[PDB]
Amino acid sequence: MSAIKPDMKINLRMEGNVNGHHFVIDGDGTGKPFEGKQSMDLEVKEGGPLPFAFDILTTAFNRVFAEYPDHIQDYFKQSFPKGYSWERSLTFEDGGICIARNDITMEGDTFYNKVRFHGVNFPANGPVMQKKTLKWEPSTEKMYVRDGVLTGDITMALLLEGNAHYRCDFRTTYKAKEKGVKLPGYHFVDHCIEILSHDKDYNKVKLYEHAVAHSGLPD
Amino acid sequence: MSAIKPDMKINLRMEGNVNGHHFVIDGDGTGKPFEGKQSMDLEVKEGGPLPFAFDILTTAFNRVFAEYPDHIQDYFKQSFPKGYSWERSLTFEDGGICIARNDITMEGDTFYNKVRFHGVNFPANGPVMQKKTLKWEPSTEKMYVRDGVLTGDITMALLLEGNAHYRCDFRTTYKAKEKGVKLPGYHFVDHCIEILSHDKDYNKVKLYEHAVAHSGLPD
Amino acid sequence: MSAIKPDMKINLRMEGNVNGHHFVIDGDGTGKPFEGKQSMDLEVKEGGPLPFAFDILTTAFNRVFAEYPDHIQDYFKQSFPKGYSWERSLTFEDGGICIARNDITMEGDTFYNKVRFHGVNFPANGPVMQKKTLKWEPSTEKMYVRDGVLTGDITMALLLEGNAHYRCDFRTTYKAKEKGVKLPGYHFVDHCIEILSHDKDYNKVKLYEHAVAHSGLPD
Amino acid sequence: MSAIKPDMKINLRMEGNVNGHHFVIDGDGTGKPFEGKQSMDLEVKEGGPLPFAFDILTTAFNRVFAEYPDHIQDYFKQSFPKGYSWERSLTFEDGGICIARNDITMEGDTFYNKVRFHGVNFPANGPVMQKKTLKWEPSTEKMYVRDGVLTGDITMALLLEGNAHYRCDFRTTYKAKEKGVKLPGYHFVDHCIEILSHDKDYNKVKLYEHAVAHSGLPD
Repeated sequence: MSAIKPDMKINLRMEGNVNGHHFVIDGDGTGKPFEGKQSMDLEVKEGGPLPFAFDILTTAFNRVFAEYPDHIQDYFKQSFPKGYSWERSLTFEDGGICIARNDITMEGDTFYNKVRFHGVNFPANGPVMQKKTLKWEPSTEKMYVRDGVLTGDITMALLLEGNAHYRCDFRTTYKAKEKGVKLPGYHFVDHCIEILSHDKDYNKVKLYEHAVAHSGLPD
Repeated sequence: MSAIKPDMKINLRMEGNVNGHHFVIDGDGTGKPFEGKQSMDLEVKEGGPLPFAFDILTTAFNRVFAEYPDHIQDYFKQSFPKGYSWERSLTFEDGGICIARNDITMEGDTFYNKVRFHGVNFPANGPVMQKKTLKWEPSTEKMYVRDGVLTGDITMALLLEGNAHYRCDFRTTYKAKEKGVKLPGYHFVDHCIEILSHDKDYNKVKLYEHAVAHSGLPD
Repeated sequence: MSAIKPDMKINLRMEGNVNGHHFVIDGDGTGKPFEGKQSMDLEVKEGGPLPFAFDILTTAFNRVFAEYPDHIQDYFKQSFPKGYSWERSLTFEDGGICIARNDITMEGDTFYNKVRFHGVNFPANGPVMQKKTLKWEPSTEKMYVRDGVLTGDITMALLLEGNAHYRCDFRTTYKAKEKGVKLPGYHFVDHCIEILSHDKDYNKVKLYEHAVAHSGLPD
Repeated sequence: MSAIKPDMKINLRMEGNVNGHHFVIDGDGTGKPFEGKQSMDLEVKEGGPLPFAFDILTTAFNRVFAEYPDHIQDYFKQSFPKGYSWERSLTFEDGGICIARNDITMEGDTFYNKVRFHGVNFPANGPVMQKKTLKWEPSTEKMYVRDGVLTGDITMALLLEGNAHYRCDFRTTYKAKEKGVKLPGYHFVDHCIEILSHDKDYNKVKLYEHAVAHSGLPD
């Protein structure tokens, strides 16, 4: 390594607006980048209790925390100490659309995250505004280059009650602050994000993520 | 009318971020709500010169300015004095996605607009980041009710340098502040938006829009 | 006109498969191309009674029948005597997707139509498989050139029972058989298609369409 | 297993039309359902030489051939001896859209496949009509139930000459012929399909696929 330590701290601040509802959320966590694991304690500072499903926000709360094999270029760890930023569009199957971005920096053993999240057109009686989501199912992000920019497309899904699912398509564009960072070839990153615990109105949430990069079958 | 006068003034302020670029734009205009015509002078206050096509922002700079026939319920004019707000998603064909919102209020003979505009995933060499757009073509917005909310869907297109077109799909949701405003039936609203004048880097722009509601064929 | 007559006959045969159900439908009608009006009597020869809403098929049952103004190039009437063909994708909001095609020829005062229609992934309890549709709302097709081919994109909507709408996005590509047919500029074509009458299971249906091309506002 | 043997034979016949081009392709192959592996020799009977990229057709040439772990319900193997059928929509990022379906039956140790493939709106200068595809990248299909039907959504990509990728979204619906077959819970199926060899104009092609079901991270 050198720039990134086996054990890193995580500082985050999110501000956003969904369907006209404003909110500010603080995060404090720790993680093991080389093992692709991280945990974070979230505290809603303004706008709580959120009138929408907390789950839509969780992936906004850093691909640095992903276990990359030696045969696959790790664009994220190679982006530090300078850092990088990402933008994302979350297209839900019922018309709800969100965009999010995060500017990631590093100071010592801590990653700093300036996050913004905006969402519109969620149906009033949909699972998001009615808070009927249970969790995101694990996923496999497809990483590839588009017009010189590392891009990740994902078939995501939120589990609802009675074993039904609510689909969302993700497209994330990753850009290192520093020019010249070597781009990886087409690959994958498996993810599993989960809310380990939370209070009744999700004003306090403990989040966790495990991610591993790979080259898919047959390797 | 009653609450809305034949000649209204327009005050507007937009704050946004497209592809990581922050910006603030002020607007000052006038319009004839009953004739579906309005004009406005825009001035970039922060973030100038914008590194993207000014055209993506223009429709963000009020359906009250649309000529509604007596046989079609005018949800927008009926939303005042209290006012209304809208949310929109602009999905471009090359992956770029924007979401915008406008909270509209009225004090005297002036409409006030609190607008926000966010855009992500625009390709570096796409027409937006390369400023190769010329104008939005006229359009026809399809207005209908979805889950109790007035919704407008549009097949939009930007004429590009070179004579080709760049498609964008619009979905706007409109919500009156006052509960109980009668919802209209399925109808249409023709639009024509144009930048009348502008300086080199569009730090100063004069915008115009003409809109008329109708019931399509055969009527 | 010269090639196309004010009064034309229409012969058509459609073969298709929706959600695994095969069918063949024959049609005979008449229309006035220069007035953009046509009518046709349809009869299900094989596959009756259809297990899905007949409405999804109706637009598959010729833009020659559209009233074009002198200032807009009429790509369709100019395609005969040789004729033309079109392909179309109908993407419904619930995942249902259909593609269709029509190879159009002419002999004397009659247009012949070789139509094919295929639909997949319609939810078992959706409005299509449950036959809960009432009609297509009138529309405005946006005509433009894409990669050298005349294309028509449309925000279509099926009015459903219960005062709700079911959206479908249309993309039709039109290609003249003979080279040198001048391509028109960006324009619109208003449409209004309706099933005038039908028997209980829609084995026999009378269809009608009125269409007018135009330049949109302010012209 | 019982109904399905460790070694099975595959008999297939595809009939289709892409951008107006008709074709008939026969297939003969073998595979090991429990190992999730299969191979097949294809031969174009009518329509050769195909004017479009052969790669768009390959996934149309049976999830029975997928290694399913004991902890995940195998809807496919439990569908025999009666069999099952599937429908698929392939939405390419440039507007090209294809639908396909396969009715799969079994007699002895041989699977019989009645396949149909139709495609429309492929741009003349797109990679499909210009035959610039190299291969499909490996993928991970997300399996879940929508309206009582097993559904698979996939973020697919074709590697193109020149190192870039061309995206396509897959949605396949799977339906057992026999009522009752237990529906699985949300899961995944990794895929890797490759053309092992082919002659000049792809009139003869040797295809191969490897697939393995799994529960994602952390398991």
